[PDB]
Amino acid sequence: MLPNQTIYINNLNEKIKKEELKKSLYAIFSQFGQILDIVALKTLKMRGQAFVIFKEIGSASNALRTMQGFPFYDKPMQIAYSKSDSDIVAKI
Repeated sequence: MLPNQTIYINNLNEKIKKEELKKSLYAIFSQFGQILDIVALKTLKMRGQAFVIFKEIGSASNALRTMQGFPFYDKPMQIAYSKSDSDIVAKI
């Protein structure tokens, strides 16, 4: 799976309000480089999931390799590169 600028995260703690979850994701991912956006909706389709869109592909790679399994709100994050441009959109 080729690297791309967006990482897809699941196994996120669903008890956390989305505004807070997004701020906390920025807190931990901003070290990897400039973040263009973080998406985490309170829809059934997006339960436990988020996308972090980095400016640079290399930042997404370093984020993925460093934070894989990191216990965030006491739950290990599962991180993958996004599979395609149509992916976020499908999740809305």
